[PDB]
Amino acid sequence: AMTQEIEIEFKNIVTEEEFHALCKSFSIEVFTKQVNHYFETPNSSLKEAGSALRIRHKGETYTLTLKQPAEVGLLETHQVVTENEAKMMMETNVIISGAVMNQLCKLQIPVSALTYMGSLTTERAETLFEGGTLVFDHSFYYNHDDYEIEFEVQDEETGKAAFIHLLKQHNIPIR
Amino acid sequence: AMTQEIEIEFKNIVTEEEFHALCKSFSIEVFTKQVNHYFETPNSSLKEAGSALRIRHKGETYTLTLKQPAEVGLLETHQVVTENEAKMMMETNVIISGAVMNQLCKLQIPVSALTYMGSLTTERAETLFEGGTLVFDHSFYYNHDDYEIEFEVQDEETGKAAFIHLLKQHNIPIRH
Repeated sequence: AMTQEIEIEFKNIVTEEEFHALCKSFSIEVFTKQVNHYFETPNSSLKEAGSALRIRHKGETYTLTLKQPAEVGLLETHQVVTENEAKMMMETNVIISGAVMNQLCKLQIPVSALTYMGSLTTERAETLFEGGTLVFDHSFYYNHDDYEIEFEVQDEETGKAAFIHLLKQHNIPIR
Repeated sequence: AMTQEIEIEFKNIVTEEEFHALCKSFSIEVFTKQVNHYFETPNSSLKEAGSALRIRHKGETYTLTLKQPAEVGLLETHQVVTENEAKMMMETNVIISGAVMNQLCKLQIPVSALTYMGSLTTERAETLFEGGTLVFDHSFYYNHDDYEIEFEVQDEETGKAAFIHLLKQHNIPIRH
């Protein structure tokens, strides 16, 4: 149910034209839908502490996730919950107990002030690339849609070089 | 239960500090929560067509609202709907019939493709000012929260000059 991980992930915004070209370049055909239900306090506490708190619905699975700062990249705490647990967090704004609650209290978020603020649909595809994972994200936000390429790595120094090299190969500007 | 209006909107991004100062100038203390549930097709048809479709939930009310191009600004169509109707649209992706559906057909949006794509919360206060409605918004998006000032008017020329003069009066730079 419960895992934690250190995630090192570079991200670049891209245009629609660049996105479609890069997807054809990697033979990216199939996209997987996911929806993220995000939480925050009226004072933006999560954001102020470099952190994010979300319930991801992907397939039949719901996962409560906290991302927070680590020395390198982010420390992520995932907790699989049931649909009904997901819906009660969203309708009551009370966060279920367990690893994610434990980390929020140690971060000193005023947990009782957290509220369900909204949601976003992302279409996501991935592929293994230079011993990292290349991610193609198309997200539908309130008045606009956003295209991103991401790269999750094991080595921050060599991963970065590989990512910047890829962008350069494809004449994609660093954004 | 249904209205249409031609609407002209000016918007400026402000800092929290600018936002609180402008609020204090207008005796704005109370904010009202509002949630917008938005729809779009996989092809982004609505965005292509300069348009937006949302269900807004505020207070007791759900309002299905379509925004589309007018010769200047936007033609808004509003249709008040029931909780059940709102939920049905969000769960099944089917747009209820009436004035908003009729406008979507005229736009040639592939209506059967529209899907419920997400939602966002906004804390809002409005005051009547010069030719219109001055809006103070604090919105909570996925990655971040923003403060924005908007001005909704019917007269473009004078509306724009008044909004610009108000921003300079308070040393707020133009950020589109």
